[PDB]
Amino acid sequence: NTLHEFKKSAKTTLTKEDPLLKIKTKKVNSADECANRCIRNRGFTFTCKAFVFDKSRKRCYWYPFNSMSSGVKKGFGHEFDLYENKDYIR
Repeated sequence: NTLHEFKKSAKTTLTKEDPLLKIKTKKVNSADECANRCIRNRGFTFTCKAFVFDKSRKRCYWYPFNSMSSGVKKGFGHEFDLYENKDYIR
């Protein structure tokens, strides 16, 4: 594949307290499709820095931030895998 453009952290989620932030999410078949959409910024208005793939519900979340962003917290979630675009990891 090409998911090799992301740093994977299993059983992890990203949280950021902010009522004025709607997180893009859709049902998908695999993390791979989520990855392609993120690197290409497919139908986003923002720049995707990371995405979480929900293995249980088969869906992903695309974020305009990653774990090193200000105010973003890394959390534990058994069915969630966090993927961070290496271009934004310093």
